Amino acid sequence: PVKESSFVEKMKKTGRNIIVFYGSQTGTAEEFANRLSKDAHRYGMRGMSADPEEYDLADLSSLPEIDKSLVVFAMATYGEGDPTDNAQDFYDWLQETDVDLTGVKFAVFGLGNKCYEHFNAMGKYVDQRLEQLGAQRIFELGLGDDDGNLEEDFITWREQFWPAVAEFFGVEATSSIRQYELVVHEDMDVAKVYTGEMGRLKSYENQKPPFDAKNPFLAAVTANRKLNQGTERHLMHLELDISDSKIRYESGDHVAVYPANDSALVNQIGEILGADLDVIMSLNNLDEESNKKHPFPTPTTYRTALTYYLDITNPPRTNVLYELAQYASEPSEQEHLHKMASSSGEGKELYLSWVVEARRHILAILQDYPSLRPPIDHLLELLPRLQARYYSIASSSKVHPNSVHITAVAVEYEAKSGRVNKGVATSWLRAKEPAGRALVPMFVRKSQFRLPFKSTTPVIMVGPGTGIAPFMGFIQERAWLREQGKEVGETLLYYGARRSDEDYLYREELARFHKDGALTQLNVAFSREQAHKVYVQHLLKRDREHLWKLIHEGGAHIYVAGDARNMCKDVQNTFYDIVAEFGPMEHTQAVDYVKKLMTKGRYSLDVWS
Ligand SMILES: Cc1cc2nc3c(=O)[nH]c(=O)nc-3n(C[C@H](O)[C@H](O)[C@H](O)COP(=O)(O)OP(=O)(O)OC[C@H]3O[C@@H](n4cnc5c(N)ncnc54)[C@H](O)[C@@H]3O)c2cc1C
Ligand SMILES: NC(=O)c1ccc[n+]([C@@H]2O[C@H](COP(=O)([O-])OP(=O)(O)OC[C@H]3O[C@@H](n4cnc5c(N)ncnc54)[C@H](OP(=O)(O)O)[C@@H]3O)[C@@H](O)[C@H]2O)c1
Ligand SMILES: Cc1cc2nc3c(=O)[nH]c(=O)nc-3n(C[C@H](O)[C@H](O)[C@H](O)COP(=O)(O)O)c2cc1C
Repeated sequence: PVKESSFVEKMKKTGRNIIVFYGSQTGTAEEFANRLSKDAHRYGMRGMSADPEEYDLADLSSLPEIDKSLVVFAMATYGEGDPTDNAQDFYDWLQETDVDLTGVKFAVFGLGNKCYEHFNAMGKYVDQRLEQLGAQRIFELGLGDDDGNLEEDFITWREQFWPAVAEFFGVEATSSIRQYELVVHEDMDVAKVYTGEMGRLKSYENQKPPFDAKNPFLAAVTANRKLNQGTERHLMHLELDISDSKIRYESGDHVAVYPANDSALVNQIGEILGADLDVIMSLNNLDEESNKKHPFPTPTTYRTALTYYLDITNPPRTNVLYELAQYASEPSEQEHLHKMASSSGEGKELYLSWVVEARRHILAILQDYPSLRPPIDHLLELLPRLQARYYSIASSSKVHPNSVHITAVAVEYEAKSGRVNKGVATSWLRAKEPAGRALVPMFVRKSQFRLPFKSTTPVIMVGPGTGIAPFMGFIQERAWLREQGKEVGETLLYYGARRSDEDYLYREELARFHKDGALTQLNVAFSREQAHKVYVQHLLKRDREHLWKLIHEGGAHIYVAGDARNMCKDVQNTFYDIVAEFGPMEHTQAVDYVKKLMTKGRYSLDVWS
């Protein structure tokens, strides 16, 4: 991953004095970082956001060479509280370097979901580490939260941070400064225009290994079917064919897919703006001396950008709102949009409840504020990149070597906005028909969710709802280990659904596995076949005695998947009580015991929200 030259020098030659780095894997930290970088303007200073992977942080010690220099970090934490992929490099350096950062002014804003254990472990580490190296914190450590409203935590922090910096450096506060320039292309050859590929032009038709995030492999959907018997929701099973892709994976890994936005939605946005979505165009950084020449693959059409490259369904951030206000001919509306940036008062309230709460996407806002009619080109520059969506492979590669399986629930809910929101990836995937050739752009991502190495070790799997997913690959694999002739320890599944005739995923397959003996136990909690709720943990508590046996002496591995919100957190506490009672020990020591399994690789997680 060839590094760019000294970022300090890039600042010198560009007149910059502040730089923001992002530890972003889904784009959050990256937009904050850009927003932050943009702000520099308001105070006679100039900034720049940058991926830390592309640079060499050892150069922080050269940062003092620039007057009123400052460096911000917007790191995001990942599973078990580790650096984001792009920050891994920087993380190790901080863990080895002893370079003197005397003179370095810095501030850290951490993006971490509070209901996470290592709530912002990364951001804390960087805040604390740059200090030990001799740098001086210029503003308190920010600890944004994804479970509440990171967007507000970011604004609270943002409004306080800048004054501090201006106060400190002693500068006063200073106009829509567009970042790109529109260039319409008219006769341009069709063979050189992007039509949805993520990387090199034509890479989707001319598929060529290796296949990663930047050059995904379009696998053909060979099976797409309804898994739940009932009709309240739509739970599906898909099978992607990775034949001839040289792609490798193991049960417990994730598969990432790049989706396409709803054609109807994209059509309405262009319609309500009175724009021709078929105009081929390009957007080039107005800042000739910038690394990001284009906000997304160009030349391309507006239709193609809204469909494959942009996020047109999540609630717009306050910064986007504020920038749009100037385009609302009706005063009271312009004022509303402006006041969405507000840190307090009814401004911050209107935003939290009318935008975030109601789940109003870009189109909804355009419709609910009829005087708002921004020019398409500027709007595209403000919207964020469409992110890939991850899924837990529901197959064992030892069994389905040329197939990757997906277990997903289609997202479709009622927003308070009054309309029906559709999940981007799940709607798209649900629509893919084996077409007797439906292609899904994708790539695999290694994880640390792994069955034991000694096939004889006991395996306790807890995965209600769509959390079964990884476990199907696990079971197929332990079912196969027996067939081979190997000795397989106990395999216990703890699963849950609402009703056995509603959404009992893989009811047949799991019955077979149980009959054969691949499943030592198949405990299923139907939370809705009776007045009171019965969940997987209730079953874990029931079987406390036996489970402690498999744990304290059997050396069993525990795996929890599915809801990260509360199903786990209850399942985690249920393990605490098991341990506390069958040890025995006091609660506090049960918690240590369990926590020690998590670090010894005997307690794993694959949970999402
Ligand atoms: C590591 C990992 C593993 C995962 N594994 C799987 C898996 O194997 N199977 C699976 O089904 N999913 C899994 N997911 C989730 C998956 O990545 C997607 O988030 C999910 O499929 C939704 O995709 P979408 O683009 O259709 O939804 P989007 O269009 O991105 O919408 C998602 C958002 O809609 C909002 N929303 C949904 N319901 C409501 C509501 N009722 N009220 C208000 N807001 C709501 C929330 O903001 C939610 O985050 C996993 C995620 C991660 C990160
Ligand atoms: N809430 C959101 O806005 C939001 C947004 C995106 C995704 N999601 C999550 O994505 C998933 C979508 O559905 P799904 O098929 O995966 O799951 P699901 O069908 O909603 O849940 C599967 C089983 O888990 C049970 N359960 C509920 N809470 C539990 C808990 N606290 N402890 C143990 N079991 C619990 C459910 O029972 P009951 O349901 O009968 O209680 C059901 O029996 C859910 O986790 C959903 O919450 C939520
Ligand atoms: C698979 C997964 C694991 C996560 N693990 C953690 C964690 O351990 N600690 C934490 O604070 N946040 C965790 N988060 C939440 C992210 O830290 C948070 O959503 C942040 O907004 C991500 O920003 P990004 O968009 O730049 O990645 C996790 C999120 C996902 C999807």
